[PDB]
Amino acid sequence: LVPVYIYSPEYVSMCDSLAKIPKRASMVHSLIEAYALHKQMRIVKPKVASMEEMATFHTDAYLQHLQKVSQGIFDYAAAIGGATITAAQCLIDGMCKVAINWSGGWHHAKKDEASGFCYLNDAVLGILRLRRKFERILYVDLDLHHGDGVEDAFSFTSKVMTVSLHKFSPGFFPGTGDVSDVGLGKGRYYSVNVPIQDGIQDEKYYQICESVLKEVYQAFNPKAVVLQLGADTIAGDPMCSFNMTPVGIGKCLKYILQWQLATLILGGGGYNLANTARCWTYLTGVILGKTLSSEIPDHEFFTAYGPDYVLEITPSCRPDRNEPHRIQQILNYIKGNLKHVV
Ligand SMILES: N[C@H](Cc1ccc(Cl)cc1Cl)C(=O)N1Cc2ccccc2C1
Ligand SMILES: [K+]
Ligand SMILES: [K+]
Ligand SMILES: [Zn+2]
Repeated sequence: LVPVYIYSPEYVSMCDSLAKIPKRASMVHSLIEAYALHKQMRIVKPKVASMEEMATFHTDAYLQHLQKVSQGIFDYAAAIGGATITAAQCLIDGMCKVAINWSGGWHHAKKDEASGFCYLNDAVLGILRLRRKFERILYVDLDLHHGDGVEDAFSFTSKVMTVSLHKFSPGFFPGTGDVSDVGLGKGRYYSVNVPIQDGIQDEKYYQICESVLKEVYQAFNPKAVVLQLGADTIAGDPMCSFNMTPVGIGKCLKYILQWQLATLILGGGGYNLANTARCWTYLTGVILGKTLSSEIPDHEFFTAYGPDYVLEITPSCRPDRNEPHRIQQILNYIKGNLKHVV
């Protein structure tokens, strides 16, 4: 029951050519490899998503339209979606308790519309596969942006709960995800949104996070978990909003791991290439429970980590815009919503 690591050379080489994240996949992979972490996980080759497999969420019209424009993104969408289905497949066959796909987590993609640079929602696809064996699924999103695509996917049902800790502020994409957003139908109060401001740091973040995941856990009682960990909340990132480091995110990760539920792990945003590699390696270490060394081990992209070549990331000098009073308002409101969840 060792963690499954969704990798093949062809999967990495492909993701390598994605837009604003060039070669990121191989940076992540080879840095992980450079910490000998691969040697501790079951390597599983990602299987390409079939047409029907994607159409489990996206319309045939959009899926066909995606072929046309990518005349390409469609093969991108097909690879990544398949990778996440594959990881979710491994969890259901029970060959692992943890399955990793760092190239997944494209949370903005809608049923028949692309947005937020997401042309296929692999998170949704994986949540659907898991449903084959797991009754209730908890989707937890810690990316910098609201996970509206995954939220929409399931917003009407109570069998899948989404919880999203994101930056919520005017002008900021997607402009949704206030605490007042709780879903609809039988699935009302089964969407959870945690609006957060700029400059927030590891400690305050993990307190807010743990606080909510404890309530949601008792209230929902999941059999599976899907965790998007977009690195675009880490200090130094071009998004320039939160003030987080991997230590804080790993604390949220480790907390969740305690549950020992089947857990599909996904990546996400993160336009700071070396920082994003630093983060998911650290986290991949957290999953393995093996503390890594502060010194980046020489490997193909060693120079990308200069000048100091360490794994730890430093917070920038900026204000924490989150007032303790507003945070408790947000939480108490969330706590109100959870009185309805059973
Ligand atoms: N998380 C979103 C979408 C995303 C982008 C790149 C990668 Cl590698 C993964 C994901 Cl899942 C995001 O980072 N956005 C940045 C941005 C800037 C302006 C408007 C929308 C978005 C979405
Ligand atoms: K989020
Ligand atoms: K829901
Ligand atoms: Zn993002």
